[PDB]
Amino acid sequence: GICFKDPFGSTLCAPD
Repeated sequence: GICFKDPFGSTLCAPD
């Protein structure tokens, strides 16, 4: 359920 953003600008979300 948690989402983490990278410094490069990539949008990725976790399974939590």
